[PDB]
Amino acid sequence: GNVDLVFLFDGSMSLQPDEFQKILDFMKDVMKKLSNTSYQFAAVQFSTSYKTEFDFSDYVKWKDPDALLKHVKHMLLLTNTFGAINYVATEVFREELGARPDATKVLIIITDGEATDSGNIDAAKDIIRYIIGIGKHFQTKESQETLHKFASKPASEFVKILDTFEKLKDLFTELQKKIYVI
Amino acid sequence: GNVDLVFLFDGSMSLQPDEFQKILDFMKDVMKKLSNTSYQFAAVQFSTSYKTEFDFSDYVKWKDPDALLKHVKHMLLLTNTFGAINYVATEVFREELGARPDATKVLIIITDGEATDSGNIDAAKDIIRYIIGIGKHFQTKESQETLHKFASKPASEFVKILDTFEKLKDLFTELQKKIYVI
Ligand SMILES: O=C(/C=C/c1ccc(Sc2ccccc2OC[C@H]2CC[C@@H](C(=O)O)CC2)c(C(F)(F)F)c1C(F)(F)F)N1CCOCC1
Ligand SMILES: O=C(/C=C/c1ccc(Sc2ccccc2OC[C@H]2CC[C@@H](C(=O)O)CC2)c(C(F)(F)F)c1C(F)(F)F)N1CCOCC1
Repeated sequence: GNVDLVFLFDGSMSLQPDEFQKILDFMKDVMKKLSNTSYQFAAVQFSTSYKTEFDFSDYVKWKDPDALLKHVKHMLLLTNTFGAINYVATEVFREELGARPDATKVLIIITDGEATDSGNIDAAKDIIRYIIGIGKHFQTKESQETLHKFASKPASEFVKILDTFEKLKDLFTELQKKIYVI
Repeated sequence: GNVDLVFLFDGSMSLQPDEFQKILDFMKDVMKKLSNTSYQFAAVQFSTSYKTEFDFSDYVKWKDPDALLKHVKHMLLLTNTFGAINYVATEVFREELGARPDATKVLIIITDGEATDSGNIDAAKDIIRYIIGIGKHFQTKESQETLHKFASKPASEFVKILDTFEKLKDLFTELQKKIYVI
């Protein structure tokens, strides 16, 4: 039925300007494609700290991804993935910020680095979690494995390793082939 | 996996010019929303006779509903629904027209009247059939019932009756809420 979806995007220092924008363009592509549906969106940038760039209430008032993401500034710091998953779950998935109690919860994590913090993601056990690991930092099997503990299972379904930020376009192509009425 | 979908739309004399236009506009609204997906479309006008206005191969090459339908002329005759469905099954879902033999076949039938011919639609048994009945001709339970034999079962899932042609907007709104990735 209803799907409240949060994009949790990396704003670490490793990300070049163009790579950071390709993340934004990807999220905007998706949101545009799925306007006027049972989907509701929010977005949070995570580096060292966390910022709700816009929440569910904001999406419903605007329904305009371009406008909604126009204040994003690249944090340019670390990659605190654990703290960021917990921040989404405790501070973003809230009825007080437009979330629908009924809805299927989905989290899309987009990163170019291994996490710099630690802990657990117990607060997010009730959320379907996908993670996109992009670039050279994820060349090895071991690097790719570290990303599993953040995502739902199996990794074959919920973990996607992309070789470049151009490949975000290919992923948008792939997903659209999975868009169906019903 | 792939979905091959035909719009089989009514061009009977009973349709006023604006009503005919609104069917054309509904079809374009749907296709535009499902662009760049696993859906490929064909459109076929039926009254007394039948015409393929564009085929699947036209859609793949142009991906432009506006242009693909720009040359439709309202037939202004009868409503031979039986022969029309039969024309779709045997003449439209063909490699020659860009049909993928392995795909899921969908037929959307849009009509404002009861069928003027008879016979059977046994040739369309492999096709998932939806029928939209529009207007005052479908005021009675009885008249809406006459459409059941053309649609997949049950009628509650595959038959929709609309009071007016303006209500095509409302069906467009409803259907988009049923759009999902997966
Ligand atoms: O809405 C979704 C998921 C959407 C979704 C999922 C992943 C993703 S991205 C993703 C991340 C990790 C692995 C795969 C992924 O997608 C592969 C494609 C093709 C395969 C599909 C599948 O595994 O069924 C997924 C898409 C997205 C995204 F990113 F587009 F935004 C989206 C988004 F675009 F929609 F948001 N549902 C419904 C609830 O159940 C889960 C799927
Ligand atoms: O692609 C489709 C059907 C789409 C489709 C279906 C009906 C319809 S129109 C329709 C006609 C008769 C009854 C209902 C109908 O829609 C209810 C909505 C909401 C309920 C949904 C559901 O019961 O799953 C269907 C849509 C359409 C249409 F018209 F938009 F073009 C479309 C179209 F827009 F997509 F083409 N699939 C996926 C494969 O399995 C069959 C359904």
